[PDB]
This record gives sequence, structure tokens and C-alpha cells, in this order.
Amino acid sequence: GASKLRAVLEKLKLSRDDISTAAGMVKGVVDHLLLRLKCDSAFRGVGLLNTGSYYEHVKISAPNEFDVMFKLEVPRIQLEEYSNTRAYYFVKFKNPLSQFLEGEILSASKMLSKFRKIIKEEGSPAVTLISVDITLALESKSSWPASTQEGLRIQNWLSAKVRKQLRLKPFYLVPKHAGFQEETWRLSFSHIEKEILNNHGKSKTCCENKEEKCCRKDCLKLMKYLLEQLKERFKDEEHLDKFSSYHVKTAFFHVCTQNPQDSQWDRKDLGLCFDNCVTYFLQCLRTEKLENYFIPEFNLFSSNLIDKRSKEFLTKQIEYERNNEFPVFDE
Ligand SMILES: O=C(CO)N1CCc2[nH]c3c(Cl)c(Cl)cc(-c4cn[nH]c4)c3c2C1
Ligand SMILES: [Zn+2]
Repeated sequence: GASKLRAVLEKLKLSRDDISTAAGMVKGVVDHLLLRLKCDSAFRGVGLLNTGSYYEHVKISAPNEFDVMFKLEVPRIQLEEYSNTRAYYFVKFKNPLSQFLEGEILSASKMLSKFRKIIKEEGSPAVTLISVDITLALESKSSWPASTQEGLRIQNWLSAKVRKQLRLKPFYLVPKHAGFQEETWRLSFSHIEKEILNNHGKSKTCCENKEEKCCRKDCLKLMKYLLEQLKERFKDEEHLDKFSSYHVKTAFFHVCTQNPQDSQWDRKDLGLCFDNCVTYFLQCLRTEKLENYFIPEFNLFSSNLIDKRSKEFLTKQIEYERNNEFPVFDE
């Protein structure tokens, strides 16, 4: 009964106990850069983004590297859509950050340079320094941009009441450049993704008692592990470098929308539920369409982002893994 999958989840768990002391190693360094960045005039309002502040690794199989976001409050921000890219925006103001202005557009590269220099004296999203990536993120308490109006389709799964509640929380903007226009900012909903993951069932008591243990989380871990295993095996063939755990997480949220009932995620159906996630992710690869869960018109599997041969290469390897009962999972 899917004994191979649960042995993979067990092996992954046994490599996540030495971090209870290795997270304090990272939590201490963060509070230093957090406390020292407040001495500068620009970053007076920085903070640890996640409410629980638990730093989530992009790689589920690399317990050594972490990823953390620094959030700074700013006066009322106004956005301008860049070249019909539904996620990239220029930032204006409706204050200390004026030193980074390039006319009206708030400069992303100017803020990174000063962000790098302050930490240096202690692709484009984060700077690195066990390993830790640190991404800067502008917090906007305004309503979510128009391109998010038909996203977050959780109404039949987490209820329209919860959706309306999540839309009231702020959204975030990280420096990211798309050509490669060096001055745009990209939308970020990492806080919404974390809240959905830890509050994932249609029942409010999902995974709060043994009678309601679902395998939603375990399926996502298996999807993350499958991709990381394939990316490592074929690291010398360049097609798989584009793919990341965010693509797998995005496709996972779509499968949750497609399967809104908790009964469709029974613990006993781990093999069937994981197979549902592999099939849907394969469909996204073949059709070259994996839309952002919050921005439906931002296709993460578009040609401009990931080449087509890479997608059919990953399709080839995933289908090979599925047909052979996943040899990357054994031993
Ligand atoms: O490592 C990388 C790639 O550099 N990623 C992991 C972290 C992350 N977070 C993202 C958010 Cl929040 C949004 Cl909106 C979009 C994308 C995105 C993914 N592919 N193209 C855009 C991402 C990514 C991607
Ligand atoms: Zn659950």
C-alpha cells in the first residue's frame, strides 16, 4: 500500500531533526541583519516576513540551505503594469526611500545595491551568505492588483469566505527583472501560500486529529522530492535548471482546487493522490501552460520563461519515472 512513498517521506523526515538547533543558527544571524538594517535611514521598517517566521527551504532535500524574506512597510504605493506582463510592475508613491528614486519610478537596482552594501558591511531576487537566501519585499496594504481578480480560486475548496479574508491581507513586491528590463518589481504572495498550506482542508479540523489526517502535504513533499532528484541527476543537461519547487507548488494548488473535498486526499490513498499530482504536472508540461495560482494570465510554463525542449525533457523523465515505479525514490 504505497510503501515506497512512505519510506521516502520517512527518510526525508529523519533529515529534519538536526535543524531544531540549525534553525537557531539562522534565526540569530537574521535578527542581527534585521536589527542593523534598522540603523540605516532607508530600511527603518524592515522585518521578518512570515508570521510564524519559519524559514522554508525551496529544496525539500537540502536541509542545509534556507530562504527568508525581509518585509519593510512603505507609504501608499501606486503601481504601473509593465508591457502587459501581469506580474511585473513599476512602483510610484501617492519619505526616507526618496534616495532611491529615478524620476518617478522607484529604482529596484538602486535599492539592491544599498541592500547588498549594508549586509556586505556586516537570479535577481535574493542575495546569499548552511546557506541562506534573503529576498527584499515591499509591503503594500492596498487592494490586490487587477490581474489577481480571477486568481486564488479556492471558493469550492477553502470557501469564498476565506478567499475574501485573504484578499484583505497585504501583498508584496520583490525586485525582479524580466530584454531584461532592469527596473521592474514582481508580485509575491508567499504569505498566502504558507497560510493555505498549513490550513489546507475543507474541514477546519483537517490534520488536527487522527480521524482527519490527509495526505495533501505529503503529496507536495513527494512532488518536490521528485523534481529535486531529477534536477540533480540531470544537472549536466541544462533543460532542468529552469524548473523549481514553485512550479510544483503552483501545480499542487491547482490539484487542490480540482480536488476540493478532503475525502479525495485520504491518507490511505497516498499512492493514488500522489499519482494525481504527477498526472496534472505532466499535463502542464505537455500543454506548456502552468498559470500562476494568484495571477492566471502569468503562464509560468510560457516559452519566454522555459524552452519547449526542456518541458518535453522533464516530461520524458517524469513519465519514465512513473512507468518504472519511481527508481529515483529507492535506496
Ligand atoms: O527560484 C525561482 C526562480 O528564480 N523561483 C522559486 C521562488 C519563486 N517565487 C515566485 C513567485 Cl512569488 C512568483 Cl509570483 C513567480 C515565480 C516564478 C517562477 N518562475 N517564474 C516566475 C516565483 C519563484 C520561482
Ligand atoms: Zn489535512
